[PDB]
Amino acid sequence: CVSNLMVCNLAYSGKLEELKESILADKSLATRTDQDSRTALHWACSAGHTEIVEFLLQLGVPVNDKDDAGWSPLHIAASAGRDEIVKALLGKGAQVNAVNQNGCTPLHYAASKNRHEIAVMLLEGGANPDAKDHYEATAMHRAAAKGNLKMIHILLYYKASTNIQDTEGNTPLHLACDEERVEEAKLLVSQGASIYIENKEEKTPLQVAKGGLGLILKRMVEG
Repeated sequence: CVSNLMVCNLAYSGKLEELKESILADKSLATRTDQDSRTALHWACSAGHTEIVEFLLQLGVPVNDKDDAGWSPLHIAASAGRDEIVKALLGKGAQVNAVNQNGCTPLHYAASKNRHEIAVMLLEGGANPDAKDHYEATAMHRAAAKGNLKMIHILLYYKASTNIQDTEGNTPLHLACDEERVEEAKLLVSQGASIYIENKEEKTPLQVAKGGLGLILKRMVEG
C-alpha cells in the first residue's frame, strides 16, 4: 500500500485491468501525482510491471517527471533492474542524462546495482559516462568500489574516464584498492588509471592498497 492515490497502488500491485478501468472513468488519473509527486508510471516502473508501463506510454503520458526525491521513471527502472521498461522508456524519449536531487544519473544506479544490460542501453542511448554527482563521483567510482569487473569493462568501452576525482580526492582506482578489489584495480591500471594521483589525504592508490596489491599495480606500470 505504497501511495495515497489508488491508481498508484494499482500500478504497484500490477492490477492492469482495474488500472484501465479507473482511467476510462477519469482520464486525468493517469497523470495525477501522489504525495511523493509520483504517478502510476513511476510505481509501475518500481515494481517492474512492463505491460502497465507500456500501456501508460501509449496513452501519451509524460515520461520524464521527477518525484519528490528527483527520480525520473528511468532512474527508478534502471535502479530496480527493469531491462524492458528501460528499453521502452528510452524508446519513448526518456531523458538519459537526467539528474536526481543527489546529482545521480540513471547510469550511476545501473553501475552501482550491477545492471549490465541497462548500462549498455543508457550509454548506447547517449548517457555521459563521466557524469559526476554532488560528491563528484562517477559510475566508475561506484563500479570500482563494489567490485563490478564486467561493469568496468562496459564503462571503459564507452570511454569513461578512470582518473576523475571525488570530493575526497579519490579516483576509482583509490576506491578499488581500498575495498581490496584486485582484478578491478588491475583492469583500471591497464587502461591508464594513475597510480600517482593523491587524494585530499595525500595518499596514492598504492598507499591505500593492502596485501601488496600496490606492488602488483606498481610493477604493471613501472616494469
